[PDB]
Amino acid sequence: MDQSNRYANLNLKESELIAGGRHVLCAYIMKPKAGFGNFIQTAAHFVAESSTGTNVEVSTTDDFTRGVDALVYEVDEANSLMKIAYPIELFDRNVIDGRAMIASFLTLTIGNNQGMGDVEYAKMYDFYVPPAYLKLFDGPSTTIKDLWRVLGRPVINGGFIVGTIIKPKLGLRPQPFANACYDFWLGGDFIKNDEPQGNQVFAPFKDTVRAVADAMRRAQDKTGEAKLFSFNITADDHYEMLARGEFILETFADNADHIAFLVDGYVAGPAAVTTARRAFPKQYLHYHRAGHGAVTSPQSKRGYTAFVLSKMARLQGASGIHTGTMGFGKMEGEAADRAIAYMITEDAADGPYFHQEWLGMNPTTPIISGGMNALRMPGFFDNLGHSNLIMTAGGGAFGHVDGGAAGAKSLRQAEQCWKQGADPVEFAKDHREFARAFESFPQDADKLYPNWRAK
Amino acid sequence: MDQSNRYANLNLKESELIAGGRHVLCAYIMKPKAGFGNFIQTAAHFVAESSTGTNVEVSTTDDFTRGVDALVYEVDEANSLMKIAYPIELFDRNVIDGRAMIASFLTLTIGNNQGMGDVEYAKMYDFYVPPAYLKLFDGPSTTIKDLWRVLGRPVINGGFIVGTIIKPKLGLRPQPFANACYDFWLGGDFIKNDEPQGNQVFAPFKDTVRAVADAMRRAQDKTGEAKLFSFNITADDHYEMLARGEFILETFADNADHIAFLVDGYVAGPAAVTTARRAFPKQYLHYHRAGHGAVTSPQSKRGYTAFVLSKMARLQGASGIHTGTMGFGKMEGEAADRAIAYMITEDAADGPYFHQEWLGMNPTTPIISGGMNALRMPGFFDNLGHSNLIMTAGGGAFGHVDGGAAGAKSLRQAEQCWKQGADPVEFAKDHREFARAFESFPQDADKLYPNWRAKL
Amino acid sequence: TTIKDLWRVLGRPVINGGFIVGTIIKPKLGLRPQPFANACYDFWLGGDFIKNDEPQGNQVFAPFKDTVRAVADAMRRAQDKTGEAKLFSFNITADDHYEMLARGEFILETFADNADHIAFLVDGYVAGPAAVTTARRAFPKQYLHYHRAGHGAVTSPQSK
Ligand SMILES: O=C(O)[C@@](O)(COP(=O)(O)O)[C@H](O)[C@H](O)COP(=O)(O)O
Ligand SMILES: O=C(O)[C@@](O)(COP(=O)(O)O)[C@H](O)[C@H](O)COP(=O)(O)O
Ligand SMILES: [Mg+2]
Ligand SMILES: [Mg+2]
Ligand SMILES: [Mg+2]
Repeated sequence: MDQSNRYANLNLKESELIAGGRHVLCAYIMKPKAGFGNFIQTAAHFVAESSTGTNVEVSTTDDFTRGVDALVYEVDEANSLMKIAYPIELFDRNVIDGRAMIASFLTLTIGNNQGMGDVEYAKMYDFYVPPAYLKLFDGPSTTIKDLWRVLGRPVINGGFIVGTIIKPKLGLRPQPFANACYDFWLGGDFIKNDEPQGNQVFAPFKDTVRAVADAMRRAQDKTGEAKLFSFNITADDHYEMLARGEFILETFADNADHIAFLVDGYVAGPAAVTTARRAFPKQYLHYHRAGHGAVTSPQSKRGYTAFVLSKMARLQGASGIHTGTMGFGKMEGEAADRAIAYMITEDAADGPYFHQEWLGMNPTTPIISGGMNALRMPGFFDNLGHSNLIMTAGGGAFGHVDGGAAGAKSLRQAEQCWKQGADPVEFAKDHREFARAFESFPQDADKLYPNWRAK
Repeated sequence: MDQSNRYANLNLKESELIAGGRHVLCAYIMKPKAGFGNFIQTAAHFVAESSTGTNVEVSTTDDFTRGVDALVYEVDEANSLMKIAYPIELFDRNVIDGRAMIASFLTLTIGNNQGMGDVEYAKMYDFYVPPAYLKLFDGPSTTIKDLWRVLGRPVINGGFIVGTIIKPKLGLRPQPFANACYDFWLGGDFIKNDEPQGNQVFAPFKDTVRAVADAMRRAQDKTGEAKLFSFNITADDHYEMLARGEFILETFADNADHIAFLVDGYVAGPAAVTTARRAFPKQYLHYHRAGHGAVTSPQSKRGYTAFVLSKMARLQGASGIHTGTMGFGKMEGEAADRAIAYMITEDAADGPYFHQEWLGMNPTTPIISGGMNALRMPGFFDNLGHSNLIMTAGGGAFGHVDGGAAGAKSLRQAEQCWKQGADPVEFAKDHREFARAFESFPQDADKLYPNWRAKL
Repeated sequence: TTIKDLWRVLGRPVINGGFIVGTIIKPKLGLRPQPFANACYDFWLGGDFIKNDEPQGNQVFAPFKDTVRAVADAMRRAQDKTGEAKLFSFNITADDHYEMLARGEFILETFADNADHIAFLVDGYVAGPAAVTTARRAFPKQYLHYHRAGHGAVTSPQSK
């Protein structure tokens, strides 16, 4: 069925839809499946299944319904491009506080339309949210600013936070776990649970949390510097999340503001993210995106990009989200991913298709992680342009030949090298921990610094 | 780095791993990315990133850690197949009640491994959960049996529940919405919110719920039959979900057990599903899977299949989940998808790779939806083999030339046609609403029943 | 929450968004729900912001829920008439923590899509820090309006 006359209006001007401030805009790369309708016919059906319609005519439709129809307003078949305008009235709102929910945005813009038989594939690359809709989202309540304050750093451009992940990913018992925490903290700032760590039978939650709390006190007493930990509180059950968060804060007591809460936001879902954001607004919300690659990978032509994921996370209220290593680590990523960081940190930024004003909504920290080490950092910072961020290196830290403490210091010195604009190999001559990272990861050293051994 | 010596043990026997009952097994179709390690090397790194390891050696690893390593135990590079055994000790448990969480299963089995640079793609096609881990999941608390009971049907094989979705998807104001509900209920059993319907500014939640409650009373008074409604209570905020559910049940009062709760489980996530399952265990939990196609589509070689999604939903405690039309409707699906239905309904069933014993865990209803109408139903039932299910037809009902009530009856008569083993075109001669579905959807009629006009 | 969040609702710049024109509903007490709401509508035709006078709440002649409903209607009518956003600051002060919650929760549900136009007023000096914190922690996304009635007993330069 051809629904183009109803759901397509290519005469609409994007600048006017934006100026109007009554529409969410979404940009897709879509391709019709062979043996069905043409591009505009397919786009029209796509819009219907994403707003007010279905695959056939229904007598129950009235003019009020047609008034809130989503509309395809711009197409470019040669480039498989499709842009759709969603009246903001379509999106669900909370009965309890009249605020927006990302779940509704997802259901409409990237829901049932991902199962359409007449569509080969469709993926969202960008979206625009107008002020009237934007202001209804929670946004971040805690930012990197609050971590800088605890660390005793300037609250403006407080600089690089040296982080790690406790490795093994799973298998460490409570005290061996806490011992590794202490070791790293002698040289580093920040430690996060690896994403699956919680209440395993061999590492009970409360025992581990208590041991880590003791390690933090010991590390802070030894170094005279503040230390941070990000605990995984992810669960299916809302009340389990509350129980974990509540126990952690009571346990850390006077160090409670040194605690971040990690949530596996992609697999547990927006509901889990919001549980943490609304229950613990004064604790840094650390969004871990495990599983995201199933749709965000450039190998996938479905779902949405990492850029879209990141932008949504800022609205949901993540204090920080993993943005990837931008091609410099072990995970899939491109150097161009730097644009993701800018979109979540700045008050105004450009996406692949839409400019976004954030209207003073708090920033979300780009958390850099995935096969990073001291050697790979100078190149990463050069591409990004700043080090006002958290970087976690698990293997990069505990894989250091001289141990976790030395690993931490190598990360510290690596960023110091980049800020000083010094040559890494020349810099290494006066910085042992950094130099020993070459010996720790010789395969990496050979690639990045061909004749590092001679010098 | 080659981690095959640690994370691969192809000498392990699947029958023994299953017999042991200490391992979750997962089957993937994976392809290494060119310019990295071979198949077994790549599978080894995959296993490391999905259990206990990372991409390099760390001094903190001990022999206890190696003991809980996941292991690739079976490979077939020619068919891109990879099977991994996960010690159940790896999976997270609730502090509050010691029960399992699907979030941990996902984090490990299909989490970070979906972003690996040395892997071109990897997708889970099946998984096995042993008794020790299986018994820790909530499972469904309400089933179709509880809907049959309200309808006055037999609680065993109570039969086909005629359903629809209120269309337009969005745009109907509270009373026009309720009017459509009333009309359909004159001929049908079951109505669900279209998945995005909730508290839109033009259709406030409480006003719509009140109007629908009135429509249910009026329809039940008119027909003398019980009517069902499935309300969307999906939200980001746990407390919004509770507020919606609590208001609905108070409003419907003596009809409160006629209410199902719909949750957009894929986009809102397992956390939202569990909110409804644990807060409202005595209300039918209707899992709507909007967005799933982004990974479950056969066009995708990442994530997991719809089979995997459906099996997870039963563990999570869905009373019913959309399983698709199995190729007979408007959404992507194949006739072979019938196996999904069997996996969520039976106490024992076979997946593409693993046999599963459910140990008396309640079944999850196959909810059939997506471009269905009276004409397409006989063929669908032929492929599945039974009609003990809920089928919702939005366009199929309200797109009927004679309206929603006639639409409902055409669906009713279509299943009766299949049950009697009658010829649809011959059956139509004596059943007007069914016959009028041919005129309502002529393109479908021409394809499905050549020369129907001549015979009608 | 800060004035930035009010500026955002008014469509003003979120930095140095400028002057917010406000008033207090007078008589301090004595207006019944609809006469109260009528005064709100009238002011909102030219102004941005209205606060409860500090003692206004659930007086027997002006029941809380009836007044909140009437004011909510006035806000919609005023916003439709002027095409500009309007703000209200409601007194939710009480001895009982749970009364404060009940008032705040009812206001936000009633105002619905205008819920972010709502500020909560707390008579912080007489009800105390405990009352201020109840509102701050229970409703962090709503502008917290600290009314200092009674402060003059110590803050006055006449007092040493
Ligand atoms: O489990 C892991 O692999 C990590 O702890 C990194 O460990 P290593 O530092 O030892 O490699 C992080 O979770 C990934 O970076 C997640 O990827 P992303 O940030 O792209 O979401
Ligand atoms: O919005 C829709 O399209 C539907 O209400 C069907 O309406 P129609 O009857 O008018 O087609 C269902 O949500 C889809 O079937 C979901 O797909 P699935 O069941 O595959 O998850
Ligand atoms: Mg990790
Ligand atoms: Mg639907
Ligand atoms: Mg006053």
